[PDB]
Amino acid sequence: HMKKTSAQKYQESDELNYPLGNIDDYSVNNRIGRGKYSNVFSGHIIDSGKPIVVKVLKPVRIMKINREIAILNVLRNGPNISQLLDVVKDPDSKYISLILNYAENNDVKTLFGKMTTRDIALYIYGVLRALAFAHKNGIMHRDVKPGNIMWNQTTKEVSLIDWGLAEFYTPDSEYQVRVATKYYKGPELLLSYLKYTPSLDIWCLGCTLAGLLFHKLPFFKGRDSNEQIERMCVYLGGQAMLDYAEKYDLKLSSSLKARLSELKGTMWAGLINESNRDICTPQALDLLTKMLTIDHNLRPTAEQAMKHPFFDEIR
Repeated sequence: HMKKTSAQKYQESDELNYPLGNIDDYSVNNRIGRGKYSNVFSGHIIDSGKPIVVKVLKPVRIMKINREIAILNVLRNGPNISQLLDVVKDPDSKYISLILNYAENNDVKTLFGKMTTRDIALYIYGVLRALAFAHKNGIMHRDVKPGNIMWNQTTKEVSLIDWGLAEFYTPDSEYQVRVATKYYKGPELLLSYLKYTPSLDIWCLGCTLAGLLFHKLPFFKGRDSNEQIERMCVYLGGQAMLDYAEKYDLKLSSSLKARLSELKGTMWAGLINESNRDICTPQALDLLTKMLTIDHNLRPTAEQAMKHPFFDEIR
């Protein structure tokens, strides 16, 4: 029906896979986020006073909304994962709201030098516990980054949120590579390997760990994808990337291959100074090197990473 305006199309109703609640049970206060198809607010449950987050969605892409509801319900009993408390539909505008638990966030960028080795281990371990539960349940998050990790510095509580890009994982299936966020994309995405796996979440978490250790968020740079690959290899070496592309039959431009053979790999040299030397422990750097392994199949699993000596104290 193409003569209709978009607003006339929302008034005239697809089905949501959820028993919809009452929009009057929830109040809305301050906008706290703006997204592609969503506006995010802080709010309260009226009767209990309990803080909530309200994610307000234009009623389009109903399939994808239903995917995210299904994922959030599969994950409802998981640790350190945002909890879907209700889904409601505005009777007038027909917009859909997801009611999520509230998790306080102190932006880690502004805590450089204030977060200790223990803070960083709690933060990372907390996200790994979420990823291990999601991965064991066949779900990959696909957008792990500081902006999707709620951290409470006083209480050390941590939450992995924003499951709108999450997907159910089936081995040997092709997935779209326009996922994750710039500078968090793994080599599998920059080289368009379609059959990637939940190990992508480990790379993205590794990029997060590198920013916290070295006081630089985002850690990796690069204007385009060939330069992003190149900037990765300044640290990790050209040869690992060349070997990776060969092994999985990924294409690199002839100009990029020659560039990569010039890069032996600095690893973390030059990045430790007096301000971050106290958190860049050998075990933290060893964990980092494992998580930022180029070959997605040789990265630790979430459970393997949780077994790392870097977490021996807080276990």
